[PDB]
Amino acid sequence: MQRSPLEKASVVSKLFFSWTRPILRKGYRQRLELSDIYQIPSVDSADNLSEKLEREWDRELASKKNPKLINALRRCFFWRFMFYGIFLYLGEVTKAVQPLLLGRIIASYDPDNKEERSIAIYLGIGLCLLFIVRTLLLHPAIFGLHHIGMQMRIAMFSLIYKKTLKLSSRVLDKISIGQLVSLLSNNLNKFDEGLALAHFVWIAPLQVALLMGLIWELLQASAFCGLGFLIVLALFQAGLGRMMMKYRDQRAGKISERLVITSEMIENIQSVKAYCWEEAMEKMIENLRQTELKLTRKAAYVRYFNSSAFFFSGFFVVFLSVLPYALIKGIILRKIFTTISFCIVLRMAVTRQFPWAVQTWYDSLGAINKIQDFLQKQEYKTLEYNLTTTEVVMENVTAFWEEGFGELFLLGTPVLKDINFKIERGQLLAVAGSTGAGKTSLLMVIMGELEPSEGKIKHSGRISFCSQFSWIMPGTIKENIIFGVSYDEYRYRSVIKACQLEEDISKFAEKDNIVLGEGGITLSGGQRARISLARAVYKDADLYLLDSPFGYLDVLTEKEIFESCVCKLMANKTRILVTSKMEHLKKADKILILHEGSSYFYGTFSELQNLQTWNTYLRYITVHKSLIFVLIWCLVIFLAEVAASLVVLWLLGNTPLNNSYAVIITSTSSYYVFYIYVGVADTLLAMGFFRGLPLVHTLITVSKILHHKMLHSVLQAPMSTLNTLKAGGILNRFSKDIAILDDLLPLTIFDFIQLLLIVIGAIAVVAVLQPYIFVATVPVIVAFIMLRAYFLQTSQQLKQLESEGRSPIFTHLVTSLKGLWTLRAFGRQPYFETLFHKALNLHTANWFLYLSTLRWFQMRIEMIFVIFFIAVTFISILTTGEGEGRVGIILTLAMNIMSTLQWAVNSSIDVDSLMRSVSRVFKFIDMPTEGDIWPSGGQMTVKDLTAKYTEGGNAILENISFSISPGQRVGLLGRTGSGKSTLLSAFLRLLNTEGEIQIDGVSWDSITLQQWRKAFGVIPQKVFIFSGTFRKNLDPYEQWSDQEIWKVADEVGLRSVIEQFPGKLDFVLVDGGCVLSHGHKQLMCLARSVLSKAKILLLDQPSAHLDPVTYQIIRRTLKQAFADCTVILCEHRIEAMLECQQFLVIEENKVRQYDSIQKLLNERSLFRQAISPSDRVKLFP
Ligand SMILES: Nc1ncnc2c1ncn2[C@@H]1O[C@H](COP(=O)(O)OP(=O)(O)OP(=O)(O)O)[C@@H](O)[C@H]1O
Ligand SMILES: Nc1ncnc2c1ncn2[C@@H]1O[C@H](COP(=O)(O)OP(=O)(O)OP(=O)(O)O)[C@@H](O)[C@H]1O
Ligand SMILES: CC(C)CCC[C@@H](C)[C@H]1CC[C@H]2[C@@H]3CC=C4C[C@@H](O)CC[C@]4(C)[C@H]3CC[C@]12C
Ligand SMILES: [Mg+2]
Ligand SMILES: [Mg+2]
Repeated sequence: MQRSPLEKASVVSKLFFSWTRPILRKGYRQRLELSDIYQIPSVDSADNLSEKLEREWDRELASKKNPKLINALRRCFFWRFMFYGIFLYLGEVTKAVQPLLLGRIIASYDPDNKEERSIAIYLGIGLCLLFIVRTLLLHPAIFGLHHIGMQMRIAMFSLIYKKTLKLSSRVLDKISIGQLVSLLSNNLNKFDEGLALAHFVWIAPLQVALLMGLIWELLQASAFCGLGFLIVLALFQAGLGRMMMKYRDQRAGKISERLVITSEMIENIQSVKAYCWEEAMEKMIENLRQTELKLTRKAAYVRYFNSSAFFFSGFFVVFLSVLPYALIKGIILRKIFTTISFCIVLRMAVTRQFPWAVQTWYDSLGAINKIQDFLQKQEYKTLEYNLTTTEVVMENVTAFWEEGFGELFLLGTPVLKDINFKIERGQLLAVAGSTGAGKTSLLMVIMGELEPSEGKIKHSGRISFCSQFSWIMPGTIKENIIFGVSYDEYRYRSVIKACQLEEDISKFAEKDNIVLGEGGITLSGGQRARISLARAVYKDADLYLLDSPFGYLDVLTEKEIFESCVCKLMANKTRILVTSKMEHLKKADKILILHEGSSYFYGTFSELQNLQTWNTYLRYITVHKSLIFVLIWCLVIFLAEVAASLVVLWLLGNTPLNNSYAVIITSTSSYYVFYIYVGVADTLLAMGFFRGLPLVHTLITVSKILHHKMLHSVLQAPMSTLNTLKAGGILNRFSKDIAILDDLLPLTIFDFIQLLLIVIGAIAVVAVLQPYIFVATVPVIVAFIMLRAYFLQTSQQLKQLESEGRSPIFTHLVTSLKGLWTLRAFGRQPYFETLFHKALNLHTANWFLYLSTLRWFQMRIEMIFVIFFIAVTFISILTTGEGEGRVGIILTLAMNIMSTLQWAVNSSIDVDSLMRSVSRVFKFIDMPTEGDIWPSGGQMTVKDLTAKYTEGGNAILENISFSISPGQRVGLLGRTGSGKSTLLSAFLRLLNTEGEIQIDGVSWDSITLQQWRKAFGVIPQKVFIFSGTFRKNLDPYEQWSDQEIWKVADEVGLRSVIEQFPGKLDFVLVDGGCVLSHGHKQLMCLARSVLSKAKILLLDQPSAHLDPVTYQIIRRTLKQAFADCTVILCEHRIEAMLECQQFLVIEENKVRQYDSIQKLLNERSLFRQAISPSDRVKLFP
């Protein structure tokens, strides 16, 4: 890592921006190197900005009665804010005095021998010094203001991420990820570039006051008469401003809902492909856009007028100003043009520099209010008493989830009531019960996530927690198992052999460390559970909580890991466990059987028995045909007004001129009549509400069509290409990159087209009427194009490293919020905060570099304009004839046009920066694609089958072949990580395979893939429940009636489950269905499969954490409903083997098929010895 070149920098280097020069030379003729990126300055690192404002916010919370975040921001930024402001004021004031000096210098060309001839050369020296000081004075302050804005945003982001780790479990249901993603995604680039504009609130009025006097000097009465129009117009813009921020708060609710649905479906697409929910998910996301784009169009129409009140304003401000003076006194053409020159600055001042400033103050304070509101929320309180006898005691505890019923405490039943137990140190509790007893809830009360209404808890602060839903952070298996602490060879090895991952870890190529993705979908269910258990075991504490880690494990692994870890590695400490088997309750010492949130029994086991680039700019215009018709329509009207103005100026110039109306002489006429046109060519060549409206309308329609294709392509792309990319990378584009095509990109293109047409049409009319001005413009034209092409080589490459630099920030914010309970259990906030700071530093490193490279370009293009204007002014003034200097008449006219072009080139750079977004969208659109009555009996014939995830990697299954006769139930089994899911995924052909599986005498290649996947009926291992009503989850296509779904709901047994909630089959599930328990989610997938009547169906461990009572429902529904259809049942519990006839065993990357159970168990002795005594009397009579 190379240090920043800004650190070792001379005043001249920091003033002229010469320190950014290397990366341009490096980036021009080579692709950018990671080495070449510079480390951030020590001033704007994450930790200092966090520390600094964290310190002020605590002081703000301590002192005042009702604290405000702006007051905290004031005390650490205000002086450096206002310090640049006064330079930016003086830099803007020097624009207003430019017409005074240049005015006379134009006037000194007049043969009428005025006093100007005398003063011209001193104006000549002065006006050069005037430009030089402004170019120096402006740009350092803008970069200064951008640099302060970047520090403000990094400071606040750091405070949100600290706040979200201390946030309550009560609040997590209210705030989804879409709330947090949107808040960061809105501010990420808008807040930094805004603080340049923010000062013009108090610059613009003083500028208006300063300009109004200089005009008052020329026109005594009428200038006020003119100003009134701009007061009239400024109120109209403020009206549009308020209107446009009422359309943005309606839409802001909608965007959050779209991101949570988009995140959820892509996070677990493998299930979405199995069920065949492409049509369903696309139509759902389609309906959320409808409302969004309606509000986007309405907001965009009000935004156009706001950005179209400067171009039109021009003609009318001068006309109403000169007309009254003309009627009484008369006017000289010298006077009209000086007024023009003042007017342009005044509008700039009052119609794009005043409405852009206020609008920035609303958004910044609005964003700060949301952050301040977010910082003042209900916190997770901690109350740990290190003093103890290591006595985990609980007495008289009741607990409600929601606030209302708990606070009012007969609204509903509390999940716990009248519980009490005593636990000495060196003994395990067996927490037993049916699905929805409150076993997870009990552990949540022990940790302190769920707060009890009446009762008391006390243990020491040190605690470990193995959750029911396993959580894998991004990184290596080592980084997962140790989890933000030092490494211990003796400890770590002894844990992995106890948990027995030595088998599973040795099969990987990179033995110890393989980089797992967000969630760890590279691993199977069994491998995640044991990693979560290894993380729990490797951690050292007084109390170990274990929320049923033996759900996805087979009986052999389950017994060995129980008799190898729970009773061996830790057997001198309190360790409450969740389980439902006799073998575990025998060795256990204290047993607690919960039922309907009530203690059915409490005691011991013995007692219980006793008891009972060109291509990017071209593929974005040829998505939608309307856009190319509108642009041609604009151009033909543009040609007409260019044509209209030309014959106006033909008649005007060719005039043969009592007529006080307007004084002209042969001399003055020739070199003022043209300049008056150039200053009034901003309105004449303006886009109206006939051209500008449809252009904005179509550009939003392009972003509607692009998003449809993008979401469409991501859904039906193959599995390898979706495992390759991250969660935050997907979520970054649909959040930020699609929001740029809707909001900023439509109106930036309008200003680039508007300014480009003005310059083209200005040069066109001036050139055709007077030839040499085209030749005079050409050397300045080539200078801008030359420098632009040179800059974009570096700029496009920085804008991609920075844009893709955002994915680290989001990816980390997902896992942080996803596995929040484990973070506070272990107490690893200091790790994740410092790990989050690295993401901000990475983004800052790239963003700061891009930002600094831009002002180089912004300064150089102004310097080029200054260098030429200096040359033009002395050539003009020195080569002035004794009468009628024509050299300056030709040259300065060009240099008046180049001011408008300079502004257009700056707009052109803003378009290209926003157009990369569309570039990165098109990468996702251009991804590869996975690509009588038919399933009558459902007999399958496999031959020469092979299964692997990566292309040309390791074969998981090799030369598999077997046969199932029609309407026969088949058992599937093996050791955890055998490949059982891979065999189920091979039928759906989600991963790439070779061979053929022919069904009912017909093969794969004979039919399409989607028509193929509708034959099967799937219950996947990982459950997927998106945000919506129960009826939406049970059938998205809404084929089945309520009578139908209620008819299914009784057999699988969600009768008592649904009726608990207020809206029966209308209750909106949130946070991926956190309201339901783990058992009900298995029943949810069961009902989902029962509805889908399929003559073949595949069950990937239907019973995961179901007790023997709940499992009767599975076999009841499996015997009754699934009558004639063939069943492949992948299950670990041996009770399920009584149902099905044929068995498929998986080992050594190959299969074995068996008819009877006796033969199969006979050859494997350790697996036969693992069978429970209660399940041993069933198999063998
Ligand atoms: N966040 C929540 N909000 C509202 N109700 C909840 C929430 N979490 C759990 N419940 C309800 O509390 C009851 C008990 O929940 P809990 O998850 O502790 O049961 P469990 O014994 O862990 O289930 P399983 O045996 O299937 O793992 C369930 O009926 C469930 O609907
Ligand atoms: N998407 C994937 N990419 C790469 N390798 C994978 C992927 N999924 C699984 N594997 C590897 O293949 C092995 C077996 O796959 P599979 O997921 O079918 O096991 P499983 O039978 O589902 O496990 P369990 O018995 O715990 O349910 C895993 O141990 C894992 O290392
Ligand atoms: C400091 C600012 C806010 C003061 C108000 C604006 C400035 C531009 C105003 C205030 C006083 C004004 C001056 C008042 C009187 C005269 C004399 C007149 O024959 C020429 C113009 C001139 C010289 C004015 C120029 C503009 C002026 C300097
Ligand atoms: Mg549970
Ligand atoms: Mg499996």
